[PDB]
Amino acid sequence: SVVELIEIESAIIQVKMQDRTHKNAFSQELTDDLIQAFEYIRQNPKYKAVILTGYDNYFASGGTQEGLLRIQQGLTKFTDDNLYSLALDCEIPVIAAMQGHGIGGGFVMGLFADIVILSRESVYTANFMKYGFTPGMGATFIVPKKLGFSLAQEILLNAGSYRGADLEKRGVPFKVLPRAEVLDYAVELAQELAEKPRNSLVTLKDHLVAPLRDQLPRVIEQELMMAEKTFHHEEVKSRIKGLYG
Amino acid sequence: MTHSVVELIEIESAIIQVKMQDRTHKNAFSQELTDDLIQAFEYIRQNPKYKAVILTGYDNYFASGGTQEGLLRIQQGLTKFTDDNLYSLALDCEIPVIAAMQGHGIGGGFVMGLFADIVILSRESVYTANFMKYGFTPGMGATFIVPKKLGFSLAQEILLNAGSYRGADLEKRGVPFKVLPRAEVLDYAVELAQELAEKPRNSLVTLKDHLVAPLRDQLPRVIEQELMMAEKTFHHEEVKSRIKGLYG
Amino acid sequence: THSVVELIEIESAIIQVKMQDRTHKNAFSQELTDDLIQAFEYIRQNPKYKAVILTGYDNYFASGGTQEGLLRIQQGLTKFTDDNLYSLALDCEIPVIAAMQGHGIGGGFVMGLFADIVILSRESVYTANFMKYGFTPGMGATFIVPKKLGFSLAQEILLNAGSYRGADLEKRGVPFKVLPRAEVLDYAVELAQELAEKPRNSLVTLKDHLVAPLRDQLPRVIEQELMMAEKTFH
Ligand code: NA
Repeated sequence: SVVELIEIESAIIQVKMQDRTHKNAFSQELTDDLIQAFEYIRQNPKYKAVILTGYDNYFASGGTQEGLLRIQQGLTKFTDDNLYSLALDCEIPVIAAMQGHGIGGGFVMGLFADIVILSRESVYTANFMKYGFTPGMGATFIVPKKLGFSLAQEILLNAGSYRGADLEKRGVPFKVLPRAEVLDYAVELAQELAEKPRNSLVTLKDHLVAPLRDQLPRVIEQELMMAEKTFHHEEVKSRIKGLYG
Repeated sequence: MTHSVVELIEIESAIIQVKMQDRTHKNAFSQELTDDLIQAFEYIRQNPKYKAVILTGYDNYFASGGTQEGLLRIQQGLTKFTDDNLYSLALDCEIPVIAAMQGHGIGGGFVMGLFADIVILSRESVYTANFMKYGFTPGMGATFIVPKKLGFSLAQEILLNAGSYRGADLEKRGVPFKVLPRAEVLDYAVELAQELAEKPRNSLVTLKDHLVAPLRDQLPRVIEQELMMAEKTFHHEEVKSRIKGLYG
Repeated sequence: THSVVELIEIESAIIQVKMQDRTHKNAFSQELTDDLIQAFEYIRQNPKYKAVILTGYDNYFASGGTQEGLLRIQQGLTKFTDDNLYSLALDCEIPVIAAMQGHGIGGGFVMGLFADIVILSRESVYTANFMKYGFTPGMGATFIVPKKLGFSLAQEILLNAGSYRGADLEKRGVPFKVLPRAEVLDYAVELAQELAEKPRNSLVTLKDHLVAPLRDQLPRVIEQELMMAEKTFH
């Protein structure tokens, strides 16, 4: 296992991503272990709040270079095995404690969490367009939904990198803390969430995210239409070989 | 007004101030406050000379939300959130309403103020959509107006976790509302009312109709969905225990 | 044609549109109206560019309707009609960066709100000031202001038509980058460079998706704005 599962207190579960070899890029291993961790959480009605973090300086790094090339060649899609919507499909609140870097799909996956916390010193980017890819994995839905239309245009079109400190200065609604405090803060917030009845938490998450769960599939189809027009050029293959990490 | 817990003052010829002054209940929705507030907005409706309304509290309180008895009657299913439509007073008013939140804004109190066209917070005061502390899902259109005014994301946190925030905390979090020291909040709302009053009433009524038409339109359905939520969560014994145990 | 707009090619893939009607302080004269439309047409006919920087001169980004034009409306004489300048950045096929190095007033502020990336100057003044003149807002203000600045700050901006410095907006948490004036255009140039690193067809395809709901919904909002304007001459 490359994802460890740590109960905190009575009803909090910490899904810690730790594929150290790949810096939390979506290796086959990290993919399957995440699916399994969330299926385990789905099957176990004790938990009231999930905390999803990485290890050391990485939250989640996005597609592996091979994984991206497989996408370029059309062997796979960004939406496979639904990694992208794990936190949205989870029935209890999920806090994405992004204590390290969040890159590409790694950032987008965390953005479907109900609560996202950033580290001041780490890097965040929705970097699809750096390779020529129009954004995938619901990025064109969840980036404006969480960060607002205007910041999303810049983030998505330019694919630039931002320190959590830069995003805090642009007015993001996410709590931004020094790396060393992100998990501690997440844990406190998780304990406050765990004070509520599980039924009230699920009933309210259902209702708050109903528009998302309703609209997302149509936004995915739209990204799939964009992807049909942009993903499959030779230039995209060159950008992936030439500019990956 | 009738109960004398709302004070109406004409600040200038076109500016009307609705001061909530239920000292006994700290501007919690007592029967008296409920009655006086409706009578006050109905007076505003019947006198179409004003251009701006300033909604404010007294001292350190803006509005405290349901009384403890009031919350207990809701969980026994004797009454509802909507019921008198207090939540939607500022949205129904045809002229712009400034919620001058000089003091604390709790529960249905906070929410009612967020339905104003302009909201101003006090730095030293406390704001909370605290329904969930008691085990209740939010009512009073909280799940519509809080995302609408503060954005989706900060709404998830405010609503799910029911925390308390000083106006400075919200300010630090990036809200769009002006945040000022308590002692400046009413002065600033008056200066703002005076600027609004530089316009023809008819432009102001016409513009607000256009701007809030999606809210007047969408709100009824969200109220429905929140009632449905209330049916699954409001009526357990543990809500009664949290109300009796965690405050009025 | 009128020389009140200057086009500079920054690199092959970057075009700078510089508003330069010094007599009118970049207010919407006939010359600046024509020239801007002719500049957006030239850009449309030349698919070599990947990014557009729209900017002003000195302390002026764009000043909106002219004193004269507004006065003529206030007393119908006439035509409350729609010139469609406000959407040049929206209809432009490639990303537009509004580098508002100077003041952005009324329809000049709004025109730049329809750009994909907006940059403000701390020192400059910004206002959707339609209602100062007794008018409900036009040119899509009531759509693009909430969309770019959030429902709440838009209610304030459009109802009261107040003036805000860059600095005030930044303290209220706007998502636009805010810089001292002397740094606004250089920062636009760098961002335009980063954008030009992308294949053009990726820029266009994404932009089309991102702004579809704005191109789709805008005409109805314009109809509503013309309605409101009609109801005001009671
Ligand atoms: Na899940």
